[PDB]
Amino acid sequence: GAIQQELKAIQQELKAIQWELKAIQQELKG
Amino acid sequence: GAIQQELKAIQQELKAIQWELKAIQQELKG
Amino acid sequence: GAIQQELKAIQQELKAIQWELKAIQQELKG
Amino acid sequence: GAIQQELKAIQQELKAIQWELKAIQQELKG
Repeated sequence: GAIQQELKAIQQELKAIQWELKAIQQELKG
Repeated sequence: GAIQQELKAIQQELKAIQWELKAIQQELKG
Repeated sequence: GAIQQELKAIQQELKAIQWELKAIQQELKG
Repeated sequence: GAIQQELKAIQQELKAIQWELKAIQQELKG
């Protein structure tokens, strides 16, 4: 059952990474 | 179930990140 | 084994992401 | 146990990705 929470933590970290990549692209593209 | 739902979400986030990386590389090259 | 195999697939994608980030770094550094 | 070992490895790769992003962000600042 605890696997769900470990996996969710991975997904949350990846979501934050995606926003950092969007910030980089906005600096280049904006 | 809950585990499979998180694995799906992780895989979706990975695809989104890879899309952003491709877009950044395109912007930097061109 | 099913969950382990999905985690190995995730690890493979994370490796690809790292190589793309290293390419972006070299684009900017050089 | 094997699943937990794969999760540990994923965390190692996520930390590496975070540091690659830090290097890119710093390049963009100068």
